[PDB]
Amino acid sequence: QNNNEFKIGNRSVGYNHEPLIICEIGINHEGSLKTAFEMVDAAYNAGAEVVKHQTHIVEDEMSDEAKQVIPGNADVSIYEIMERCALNEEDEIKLKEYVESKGMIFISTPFSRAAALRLQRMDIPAYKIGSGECNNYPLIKLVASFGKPIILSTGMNSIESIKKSVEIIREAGVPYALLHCTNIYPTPYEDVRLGGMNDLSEAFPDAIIGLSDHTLDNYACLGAVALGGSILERHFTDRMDRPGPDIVCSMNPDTFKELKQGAHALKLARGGKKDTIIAGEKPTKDFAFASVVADKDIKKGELLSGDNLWVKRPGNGDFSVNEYETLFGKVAACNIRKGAQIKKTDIE
Amino acid sequence: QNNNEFKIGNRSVGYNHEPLIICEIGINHEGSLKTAFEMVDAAYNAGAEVVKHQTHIVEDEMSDEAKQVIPGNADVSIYEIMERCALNEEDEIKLKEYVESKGMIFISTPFSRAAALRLQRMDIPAYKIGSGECNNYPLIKLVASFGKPIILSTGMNSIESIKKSVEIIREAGVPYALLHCTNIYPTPYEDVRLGGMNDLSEAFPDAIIGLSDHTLDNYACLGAVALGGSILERHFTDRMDRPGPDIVCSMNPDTFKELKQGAHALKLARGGKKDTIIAGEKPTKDFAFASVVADKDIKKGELLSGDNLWVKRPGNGDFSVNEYETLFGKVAACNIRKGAQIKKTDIE
Ligand SMILES: CC(=O)N[C@@H]([C@@H](O)[C@H](O)[C@H](O)CO)[C@@H](O)C/C(=N\O)C(=O)O
Ligand SMILES: CC(=O)N[C@@H]([C@@H](O)[C@H](O)[C@H](O)CO)[C@@H](O)C/C(=N\O)C(=O)O
Repeated sequence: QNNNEFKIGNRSVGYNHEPLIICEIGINHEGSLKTAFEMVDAAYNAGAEVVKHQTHIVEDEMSDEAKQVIPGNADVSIYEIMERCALNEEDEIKLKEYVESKGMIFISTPFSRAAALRLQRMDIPAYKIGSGECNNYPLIKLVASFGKPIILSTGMNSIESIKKSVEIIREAGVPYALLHCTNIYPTPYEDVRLGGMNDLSEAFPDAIIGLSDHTLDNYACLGAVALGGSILERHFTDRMDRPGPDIVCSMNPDTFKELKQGAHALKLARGGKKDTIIAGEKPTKDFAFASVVADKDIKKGELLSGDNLWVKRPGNGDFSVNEYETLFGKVAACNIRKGAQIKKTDIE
Repeated sequence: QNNNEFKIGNRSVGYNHEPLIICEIGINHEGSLKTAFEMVDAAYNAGAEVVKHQTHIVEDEMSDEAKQVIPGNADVSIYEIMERCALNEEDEIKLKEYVESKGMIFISTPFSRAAALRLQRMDIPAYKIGSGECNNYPLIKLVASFGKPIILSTGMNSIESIKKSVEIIREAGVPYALLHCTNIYPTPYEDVRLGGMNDLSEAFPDAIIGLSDHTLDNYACLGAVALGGSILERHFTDRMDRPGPDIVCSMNPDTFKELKQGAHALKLARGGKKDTIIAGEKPTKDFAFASVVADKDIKKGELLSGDNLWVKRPGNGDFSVNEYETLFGKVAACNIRKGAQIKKTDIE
């Protein structure tokens, strides 16, 4: 498919690498550092490599108008949700320390210029840009100036609109990933459009490609791996009974493990070429391919035809089924027994 | 991807249709009609649509040489295995009746001219050609002359060698499917090469494409569906404790159900285009996209710049983040409050 790659800290990502699953804790902690640690514990214990946060600074993120608009997966204003769920700077730094104390990589999504500057102070190794900000070219400009790789979600945006984001990113000189995304919580299977991934890699041949997902299970992400996806993002919770607008579409430890196992299998199985000769098939070819045999007794001096020849397993005959018709007209050099393989010495 | 389609009895197959899972009972019954019925029962009860048999007539299938060659997944000769497992004509007809008495479609793979003629007498609705016979052009010629659709496995064969089979098939005028296949029992993930499927559809634009699989689980088949596969073939047993060389890589009722559910999800999610506008995302765009706001108090008559402007959620401002730079140089038509959205009436 391609050889694009970059590193997130010590983790290589790309088509030739192991798919990377991002455990998006997001606002799932509902503003409680204690709940956030219980979720980081759950991710570590499940074998997680990366925990992603969301960095919400409500005042720099939203004008007063946001106190009057309700998201699709809630019944109160987006401002109220973020005020309730937002971790302040001190707590978020505690979160990063904790994630790295568990040997995992901490990254986050900034929703504001100020959140972007807070993450730079923390020196995070890579930046996620959510689909809501994929057309926020001033924010992308700022983040790209930090000099770290960017993982850009591309939901709600056209290839044309994404080109503008990618130009900014290329200008800064940082490697980037494009995640295909549908921003409905949860997302119906029929809206996922995994082909969107090929559209993206075709439009932007230097991007690492993956999927951010909000369906109820792992199937979309597994198909993304089969298609060449290198990064998989789902929401993550320690248990499904938690409250929160994103919980519904989250992995838990069990389904994270399933996805990790499925992704590993599909990383190995995907790609390659039809014509590749697999040494392991050799014993099968030898017994299963057919060879040319006499279909009747043939007297010395008789002509071989489609009437006294046929083809039978196994494949070790002097003449393969591929040469069947080349024996028509040959002269029987001796008596040929019905059912015997045609030998080179059976014809003049 | 494409609109190729044909019918197997009353079942449409093709990219625009529900993926079809073929429950390959094969030689799993070990020659016992009783065991074969217990497996047909298990398939029906799991929701199976198709049961595939193998039609073995040892004498027309193999010359005496087959009594000296051992398959990869056994330790006795291929002739011994088939002698032990082969159902005679009377029993195989009982098998077909039974499968159809359960409302399922019966098809089979012939390994010989005589088996092909036996299946024509039974008037089966479609023919499977196993990879061992994909280069048996005389057998393909015979089967194609029956006038039913053909599902051709293509393991162990090059695109070039398959062209010869497909030419024969086109000549007869029957629609066909090509199943990508690796004939190692079981098959390692790393040998599956799901890309082989795209190679096939590219070489043969009129073929229905699918996967015949011999890995230990469902992941290969799920990736095949994400790639556009229309037919999925695995071996099938009622329970994993049975004896037989193909049991190891078979579905049972539980894993058949998982694959059926995964295939349905991936049929809905696959394909499509990145730029498609999903009505369900509309509430997210409205709250998540940014609008241009004042970044400081701006006095009437002052110029708007990148220094007194910024962008914040939500998206209902007079000026979107896409028009941010078009406001530079505009003249403040009144005093503008820090944090207020820029209104059309705020500029001269
Ligand atoms: C549109 C948006 O901002 N959606 C984020 C989500 O948590 C929502 O805030 C909750 O649904 C609020 O109800 C998240 O999906 C964005 C993202 N990538 O798309 C990232 O966090 O990188
Ligand atoms: C090479 C071959 O003949 N393989 C068949 C398999 O059952 C073997 O007989 C057992 O492994 C014997 O040990 C089967 O895979 C072929 C097929 N499509 O490939 C079909 O039946 O249509």
